[PDB]
Amino acid sequence: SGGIERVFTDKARYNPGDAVSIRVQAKNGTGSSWSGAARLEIFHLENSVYTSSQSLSLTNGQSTTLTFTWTAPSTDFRGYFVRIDAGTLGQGATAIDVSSDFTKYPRYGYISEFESGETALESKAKVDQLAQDYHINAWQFYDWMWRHDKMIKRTGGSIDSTWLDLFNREISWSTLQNQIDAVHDVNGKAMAYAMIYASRENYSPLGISPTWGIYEDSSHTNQFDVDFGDGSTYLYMFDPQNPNWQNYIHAEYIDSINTAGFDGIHVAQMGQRSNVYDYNGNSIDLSTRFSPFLDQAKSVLSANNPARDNLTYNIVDGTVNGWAVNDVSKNADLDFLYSEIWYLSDSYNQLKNYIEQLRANGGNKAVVLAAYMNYADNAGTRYEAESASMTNVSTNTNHAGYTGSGFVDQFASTGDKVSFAINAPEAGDYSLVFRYGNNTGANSTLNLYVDGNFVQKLYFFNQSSWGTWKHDAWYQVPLTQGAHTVELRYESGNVGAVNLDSLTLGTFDEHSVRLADAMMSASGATHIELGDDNQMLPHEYYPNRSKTMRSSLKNAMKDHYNFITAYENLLFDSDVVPNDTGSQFVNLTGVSASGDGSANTVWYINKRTSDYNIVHLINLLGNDNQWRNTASQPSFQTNLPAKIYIGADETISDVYLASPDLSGGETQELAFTSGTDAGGKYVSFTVPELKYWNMIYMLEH
Ligand SMILES: OC[C@H]1O[C@H](OC[C@H]2O[C@H](OC[C@H]3O[C@H](OC[C@H]4O[C@H](OC[C@H]5O[C@H](OC[C@H]6O[C@H](OC[C@H]7O[C@@H](O)[C@H](O)[C@@H](O)[C@@H]7O)[C@H](O)[C@@H](O)[C@@H]6O)[C@H](O)[C@@H](O)[C@@H]5O)[C@H](O)[C@@H](O)[C@@H]4O)[C@H](O)[C@@H](O)[C@@H]3O)[C@H](O)[C@@H](O)[C@@H]2O)[C@H](O)[C@@H](O)[C@@H]1O
Ligand SMILES: OC[C@H]1O[C@H](OC[C@H]2O[C@H](OC[C@H]3O[C@H](OC[C@H]4O[C@H](O)[C@H](O)[C@@H](O)[C@@H]4O)[C@H](O)[C@@H](O)[C@@H]3O)[C@H](O)[C@@H](O)[C@@H]2O)[C@H](O)[C@@H](O)[C@@H]1O
Ligand SMILES: [Ca+2]
Ligand code: NA
Repeated sequence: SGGIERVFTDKARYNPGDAVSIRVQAKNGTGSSWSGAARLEIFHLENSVYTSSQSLSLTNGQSTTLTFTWTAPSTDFRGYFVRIDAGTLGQGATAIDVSSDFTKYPRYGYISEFESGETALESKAKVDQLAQDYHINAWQFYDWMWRHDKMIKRTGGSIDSTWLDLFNREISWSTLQNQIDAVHDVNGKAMAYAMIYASRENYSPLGISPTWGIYEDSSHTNQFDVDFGDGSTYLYMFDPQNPNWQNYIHAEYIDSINTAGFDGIHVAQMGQRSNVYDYNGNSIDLSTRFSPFLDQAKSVLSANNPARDNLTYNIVDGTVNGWAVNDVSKNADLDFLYSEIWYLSDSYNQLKNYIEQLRANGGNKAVVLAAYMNYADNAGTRYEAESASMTNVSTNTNHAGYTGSGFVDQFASTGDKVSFAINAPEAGDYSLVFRYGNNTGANSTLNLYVDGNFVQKLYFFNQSSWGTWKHDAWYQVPLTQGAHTVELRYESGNVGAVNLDSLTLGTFDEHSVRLADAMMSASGATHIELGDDNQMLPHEYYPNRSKTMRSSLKNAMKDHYNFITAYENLLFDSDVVPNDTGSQFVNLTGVSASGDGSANTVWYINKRTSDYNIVHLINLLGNDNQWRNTASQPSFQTNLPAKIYIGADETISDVYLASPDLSGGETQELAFTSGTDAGGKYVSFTVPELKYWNMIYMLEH
């Protein structure tokens, strides 16, 4: 299908009645002149709702961009699938969301970089790329602010043109305003990251009072804090129910909306803290104190500007009945729910049950998860340090836990070097990740050279023994396709020493990422995972680029995001509920099945709306039951016979199967038969292909 290179729209979301411009980028590479038609067809679920055609002739090697126009139908909150057929030139797909309000079907991305060198054109391109490729309709702006308690830096009444954030990055006001403008141009919303309860160090000259603080004891001796490890930089924590702190920080939220032009506030927190006291020594349960803060915040935001009053709150460490889970999801006036998952919902099934709880508690508000894929894994192509070209250092095996046949030791003085000969299979960004040991008692440093040029000085953190390997020393660089040299040098001005195990081209595992996203969306949530210039999120610190997506995963993500936009009505509507009572059952011939996301099975998940019986098949054949870690390619299946049991209450008019894995998400209608036996009333068919994820939607009269 390689002639049709891109299919996309001008915006990420449309109001009913809007003109939608569908673009088709085509290039003739058949080796000789081509003449024919490009045929557009738009579907809402199983139903075709628009078709149109344009003739197309291209000389060998010739490219062009067609435009089809369409008016968004008048029914609000509907997703559409888009097919482009150009015959022998190939085909393509995209999707369209018609929604007056993104908080119904949020597709959340992020921006975390605000360099002054970034032009308005480049800011537009990075927003356009996410909007066009994935229909991202909201961006979380991460670490834009000057201080947590003084977000826009001013000299007198004048906004400073740049400022340094808490890690000393330079934030450009003009770059930030350009990005916000670009987001608004695609009908996106810009959400400002802000803490619920943080000031920075030395807060009293800003008129903030310790008497508004939360404390670790009843004598106001130690205020809860966050220690960034340099002996100066901290956050201090405050009581979200305190009316003075609310006054203070809600005014900063408002300033951010009105001055910077944000469309809402993404309210963050640090997560569970125990045995909390106010300044006067009253014992308080912090977990029930967010909801009153958030209700009040929503009130002043909505009063200030009903169009820029969006609000969510991070439920940190999400799990069924987790800390603050019930109080927030049930009582807080939020537009959608957001939760960062750590280690309390490690299996696919646990995480499914948590999403389900959030959906039920919130009255089927939208749910977005932050769930950093491959977080603990040194995923990617590995080059063993002991197999590299090393100067004035030699190999060893005398501390356990190394990969390969050993590691490089005593990397500790001027003239020492290790040079890796790597290959980039495609042009693009590469995360260069070093697994190392350092027990010198302080940070150690080395200079990084790529193809003979100095790129950065890198820091290698002190660990607690020499048998303690880490892989948090990394740097991302652009590489051309083919051979390169990556070199670490101990030069003048470097300090300490390291053991070096390996270099890895830090890469998100395509397989795990597809399974996790399928699981989440089939359960009823989306996933904040894409941001900046086509980065995927590796870590809670969003500017982290310790892993990169390769092209094969970028395509799978385009398909996935096309799929969750096109079928948003079947995945995320307030209609959509679990179909969990009745002993409902799926039988697959030749493969192990399971209803609870067991290892090495095809998982079925049962959902429904008033019109459809929906069955998701998620293919864990050949893989474990953990969602975050790396995975192998699933055992793909062909012509899989299936039979789905249904309440005798139900009669099924049609069987439809759509998958982001198959023909871009396009629905196929399947022939099926009904019957009855010992197991109850059933329907039966052949699934032609299961790779990662199939959604079966079956129409009921
Ligand atoms: O995402 C929140 C939180 O999630 C996980 O921890 C949850 C657990 O917390 C408690 O147990 C862990 C540990 O927590 C404390 O110390 C943590 C950490 O503190 C210092 O480093 C802080 C971070 O510094 C970098 O991040 C910079 C950003 O800091 C702030 O943002 C934090 C996050 O807010 C989230 O809401 C959001 O989703 C996320 O994107 C943000 O990154 C700030 O607002 C931003 O402006 C900054 O950019 C660094 O990159 C992070 O890794 C650090 O967390 C110290 O230097 C570091 O050494 C500490 O580990 C307690 O002090 C400690 O006692 C406790 O053991 C709680 O007990 C558990 O129940 C709960 O599950 C992550 O593991 C954690 O890292 C993260 O902050
Ligand atoms: O005590 C103050 C000094 O401590 C820090 O430097 C510590 C060492 O760093 C490098 O060596 C790294 C090396 O460390 C261990 O090796 C221990 C011994 O092993 C052999 O006996 C060897 O012959 C000796 O050199 C060494 O003492 C780990 O087991 C090994 O895997 C590591 O690679 C330097 O090369 C050493 O000279 C240091 O002792 C601190 O950074 C220094 O500034 C301080 O002087
Ligand atoms: Ca090794
Ligand atoms: Na897994």
